[PDB]
Amino acid sequence: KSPVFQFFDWVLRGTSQVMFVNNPLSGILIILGLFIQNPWWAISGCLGTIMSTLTALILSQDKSAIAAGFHGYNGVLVGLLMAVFSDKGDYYWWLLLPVIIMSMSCPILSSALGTIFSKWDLPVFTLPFNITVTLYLAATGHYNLFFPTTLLQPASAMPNITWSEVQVPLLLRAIPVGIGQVYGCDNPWTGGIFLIALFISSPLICLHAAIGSTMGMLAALTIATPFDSIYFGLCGFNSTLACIAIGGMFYVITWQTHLLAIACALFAAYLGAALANMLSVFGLPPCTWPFCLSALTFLLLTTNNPAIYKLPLSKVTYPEANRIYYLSQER
Amino acid sequence: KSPVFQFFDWVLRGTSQVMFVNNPLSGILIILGLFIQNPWWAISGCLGTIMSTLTALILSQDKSAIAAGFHGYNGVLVGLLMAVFSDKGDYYWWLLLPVIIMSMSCPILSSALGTIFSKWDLPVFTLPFNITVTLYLAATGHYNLFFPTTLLQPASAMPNITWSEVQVPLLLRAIPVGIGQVYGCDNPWTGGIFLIALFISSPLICLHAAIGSTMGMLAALTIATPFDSIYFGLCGFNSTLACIAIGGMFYVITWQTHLLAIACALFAAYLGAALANMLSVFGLPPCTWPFCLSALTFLLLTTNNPAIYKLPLSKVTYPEANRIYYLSQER
Amino acid sequence: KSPVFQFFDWVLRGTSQVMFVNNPLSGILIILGLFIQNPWWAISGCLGTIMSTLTALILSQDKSAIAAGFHGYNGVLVGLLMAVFSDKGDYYWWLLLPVIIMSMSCPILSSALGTIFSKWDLPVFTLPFNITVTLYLAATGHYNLFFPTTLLQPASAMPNITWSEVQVPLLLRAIPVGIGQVYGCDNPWTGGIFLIALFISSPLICLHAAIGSTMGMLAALTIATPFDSIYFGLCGFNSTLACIAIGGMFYVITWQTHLLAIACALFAAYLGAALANMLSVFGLPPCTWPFCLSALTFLLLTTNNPAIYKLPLSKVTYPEANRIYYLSQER
Ligand SMILES: COc1cccc(/C=C2/SC(=N)NC2=O)c1OC
Ligand SMILES: COc1cccc(/C=C2/SC(=N)NC2=O)c1OC
Ligand SMILES: COc1cccc(/C=C2/SC(=N)NC2=O)c1OC
Ligand SMILES: COc1cccc(/C=C2/SC(=N)NC2=O)c1OC
Ligand SMILES: COc1cccc(/C=C2/SC(=N)NC2=O)c1OC
Ligand SMILES: COc1cccc(/C=C2/SC(=N)NC2=O)c1OC
Repeated sequence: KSPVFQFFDWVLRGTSQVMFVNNPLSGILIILGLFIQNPWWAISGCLGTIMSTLTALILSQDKSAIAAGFHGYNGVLVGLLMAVFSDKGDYYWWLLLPVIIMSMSCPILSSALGTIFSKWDLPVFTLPFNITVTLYLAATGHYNLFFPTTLLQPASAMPNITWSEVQVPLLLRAIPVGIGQVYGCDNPWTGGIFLIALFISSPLICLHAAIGSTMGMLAALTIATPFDSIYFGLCGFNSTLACIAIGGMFYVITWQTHLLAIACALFAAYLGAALANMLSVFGLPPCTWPFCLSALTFLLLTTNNPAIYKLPLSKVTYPEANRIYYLSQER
Repeated sequence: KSPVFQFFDWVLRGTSQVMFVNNPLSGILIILGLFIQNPWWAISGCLGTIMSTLTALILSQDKSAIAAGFHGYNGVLVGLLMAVFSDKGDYYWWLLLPVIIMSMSCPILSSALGTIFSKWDLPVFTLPFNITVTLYLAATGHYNLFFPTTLLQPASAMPNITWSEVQVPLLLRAIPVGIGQVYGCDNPWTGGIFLIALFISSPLICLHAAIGSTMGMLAALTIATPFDSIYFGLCGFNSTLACIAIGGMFYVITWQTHLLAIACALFAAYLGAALANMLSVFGLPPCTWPFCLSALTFLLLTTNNPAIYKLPLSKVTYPEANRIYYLSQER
Repeated sequence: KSPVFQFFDWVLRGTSQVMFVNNPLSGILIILGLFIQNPWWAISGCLGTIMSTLTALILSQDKSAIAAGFHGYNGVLVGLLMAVFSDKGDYYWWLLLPVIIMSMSCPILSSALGTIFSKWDLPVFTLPFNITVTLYLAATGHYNLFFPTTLLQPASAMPNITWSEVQVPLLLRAIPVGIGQVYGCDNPWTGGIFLIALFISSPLICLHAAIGSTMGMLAALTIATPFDSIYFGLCGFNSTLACIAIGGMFYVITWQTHLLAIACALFAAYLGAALANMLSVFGLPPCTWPFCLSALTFLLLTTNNPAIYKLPLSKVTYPEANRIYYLSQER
């Protein structure tokens, strides 16, 4: 095996580890979906992942958690969110420069947070992306002269929501859109590609992703969010990530854990609305902060009943194998 | 004993554990005070506590720390602050719905923060309420269409404070008002009810509450806060909570700890002014964040002199019994 | 030795420990530089340090880490930043009052954060100053009536940067200015005094300070910061502090650690721009938050290669002695 082939296998695993799925075929499907959405964003995300995992190599990280894509998944998101929020337009080639620098900052953060979380056997999640992208989008802002960003400002008037005009078909379509919005992509076709890409590896992740996107869609219909965000998918990427993380991966899948995951989707969606109203004061977007906060507060949660079992971090692979491992360890 | 009677004993203990006091008679007195202030807020707070402790049951928490009200005290505050900040008015029955949902989110947080703080033998304090109420009041905001909230905006002009017009009698009355404002209630009569309710169980908690409210009242007269907030009690609920927590409960009461508690009241009041000027940018209120921050930074504080002694968390009950325990353990 | 002489030796060590340098001669040189800049700020800073270390005495802290100035360095910064941001002008004597109170709050915080960081063998850094000065500048604000502060507001229009008019000599002079801006002083002469004061004790700290100030100067020329801040030194005090902390002090100096320090200067400068655009919403300045955050995330960072070695906290003195200790321990 040529080492360059091994490295590209690593980057493909990284580009799908965002969905907690470690499978290069799902990675290539997700890359295809990104290119379907907008080739510029796909190029930016691939550059972000390449530089992130390369920096992980240079810093001489643990070689075990790079063949799992553990250091690339924070790069694809940095690239995609850097290039979806740039006001200069498409193929503004200069944007590739900070996308490099910030991509070199994901392993560092991913290391540091790890040492903070090691005391509680808790995963670093998508916090490294949040810190880096918040750093960039606040460092530059909308009025910057080299890398301006799209303007986000707090609501200043009561939204005009008419429940006569709700389109249920579009509202339903908010499920695959919510799945795809994790990567920044809103096209329903890329959402379908993502759902298929998850379903190839493990059905439970796909099921919990669909349930999470739906659950967030519903949670933002209770606090009367404007319908444009519902159709566009902005209210269903924190929810889906939280649902996947809590449902069957970090907890052995069980009906108790299933209800816990749905509750986590609720908490994550409401926290997403909160942080979106708060972080829009600075002009920042809610870039996968709510998922991180809700998943952390749902994994640190302590219970008595034996059904709610938190797998040791090393053992995690995917929900089916997690359940198989737990059943084996019971014997 | 009928189990329903036991559960209502639990909820009464929870409705008074806000004042660090574990006594069902004080709970019933505080409930009476709430109903004296505004029956709508009392109903909302009782619903919040009921659902919070019920969720603690469902999550199968430690049955020991529910007969102490440990999971209800974060529900009464959520209900009261949800229903004091609702712009729709009194008896807007729909408000009971989110008050349920958020009340089901207090045990979860109270568990999670516990696992974060267990490494330092530090109590979770009122942080669960802060997170939940901040989440709600930022998720909805003042312009929301289903559950609007009262508008809070940063100061935009120099306040007009005339020291000729200070009314000392009202200013003095800011002490019981400051005691009552912990629950959101500002009527002086409910403040008196609260002071009596504390004094029934343990005099030291009442004394430190009065001292803390006074100390915050004074601390906000040094930075020239507008007098309306002073009379209304907004500058004396963080201070009183901090003074109670540091004075005789988590530290064995001693004159050294007494000065430490007064200093903590000072730090908490100034931090309250700071967070109120900062958190008002988003439209959020300073909902018992300053007390939490100051009490944490005063309990993590490390000293050499043997007088400043931090009780192990399990042993805490109330200041007099704390002192008795320390004297016994000295022998 | 008269005890008052010992105490003034302590305060002189504290006034230079800001630059991670423990040498009373450097302390007296830095005091001289402060008096060269503006005598009012020097008086305020000396009062801050005196009261901070005095409070550390009263709280009966560890007598070992007061002859190193460990409790005074958070007081000089509180005084200097309190008195550089006061809108009332120079020799507004009333300002000395809160400068006392807040100076009595630095040991407390410095203790508390220590107990938080002890689990990770990480230094408390300049976080105590940040918390206290942010608390003050948000508690009072620009519209306060007793202690108003200078107005800081977010950018509302695209800056007009012309690269024809860049003055390279001034731009180069931004290096000593960046060194001096740690203490709030911008005069190039006080920057030179500071560079000399560092170079007296250990050349590596001076070298890393110059490199850090330069590296931040460059990092803020990439995101197109207005040139006034570049000349004035606002973009080079987080960078220099981070470079000193990571370069040779907390890591045994090596070329690997040198590149790590330069990368930390980059991350700290970009984070400084970010926090300055964010914290200016409240009206707060970026008071040595970026350095703290970047240095923490660069010390918690975990590597495999043996060159990147993190000294146990107790052993740290200065980079040359650190390297000598590491070489001795290798044998
Ligand atoms: C063997 O190490 C591991 C195996 C599997 C998942 C994780 C944690 C996360 S969290 C996230 N958003 N992506 C991941 O990979 C992990 O790190 C502890
Ligand atoms: C104008 O509104 C927007 C435009 C574009 C992205 C977002 C939010 C996110 S966050 C994330 N991880 N992916 C997205 O698309 C948004 O919501 C603020
Ligand atoms: C036996 O367990 C306990 C007994 C007593 C007080 C506490 C802590 C707190 S903090 C607060 N605001 N309310 C409480 O009850 C506790 O939890 C550790
Ligand atoms: C318009 O000003 C206000 C109106 C109502 C409540 C508050 C603050 C609090 S915080 C708390 N735990 N109880 C209260 O009453 C306030 O201050 C911002
Ligand atoms: C022996 O104890 C020590 C000796 C030397 C440096 C430190 C840490 C810091 S961090 C900072 N900004 N100033 C300091 O002194 C320390 O505390 C752990
Ligand atoms: C109007 O702009 C400013 C005026 C004055 C100080 C600063 C920032 C800092 S932060 C620090 N530790 N020393 C300084 O000088 C600033 O930048 C916001």
